[PDB]
Amino acid sequence: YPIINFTTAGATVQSYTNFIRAVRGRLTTGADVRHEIPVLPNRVGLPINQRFILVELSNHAELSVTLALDVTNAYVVGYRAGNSAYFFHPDNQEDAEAITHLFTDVQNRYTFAFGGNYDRLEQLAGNLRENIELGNGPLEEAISALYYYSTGGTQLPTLARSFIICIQMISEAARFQYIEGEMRTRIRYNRRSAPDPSVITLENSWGRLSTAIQESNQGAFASPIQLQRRNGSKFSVYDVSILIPIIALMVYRCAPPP
Repeated sequence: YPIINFTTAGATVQSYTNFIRAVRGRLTTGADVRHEIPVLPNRVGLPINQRFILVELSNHAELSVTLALDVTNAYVVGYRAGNSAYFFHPDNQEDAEAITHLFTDVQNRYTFAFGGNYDRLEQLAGNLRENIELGNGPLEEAISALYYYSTGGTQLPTLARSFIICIQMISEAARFQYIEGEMRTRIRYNRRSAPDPSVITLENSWGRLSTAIQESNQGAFASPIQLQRRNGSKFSVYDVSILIPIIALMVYRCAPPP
């Protein structure tokens, strides 16, 4: 599978931007774009040899871990660190079979008894996304935590928090230019901070926004979607137009209308 590399060592806004652009390029094919927004490959009929992409992360501590992402939804399905690989609990038989095609050369394969969804990860981490700092520092530390898990150097709560960090800085950033922007700001000023309401609400609404845009009538939503500003105030989205500068990738829901 295609591999994209990124290192927190000496990371800059430009290196991070190039990385995210590369991830998006491997996630989508360019065959599906609606209202100027690219759509991820339809899972139905997708050959297994095109199902995943690998993101190899390295840090200043000279440690590396490789995340495996599902191209149909940008979900992080597992990772490899040295001679060991860990996968989140598959949601169905199709997915369980699919992951057997990842990291086939690793000596030790493990499948977590829990899923990789935020609700579960936050529960294990003992903290909600709104209380977990993001930035280059948190990412560098998350890479180390993931790397030392197999040897008992990392506790479950810390492992869960580390996944939460990686998922947002890689997958959510790939999904939303807005979130990518927020991560760029953190890198530019070397600051770590938890995601504000605008970030959390976008992450939580990705599925709904994808469906709303795809089922829209010429771009107009049948029912408005509520999002939050940075200060937590609510505002409604009635059209795809206002989201073009915000969302970079959508999960496939249905075929586009004629």
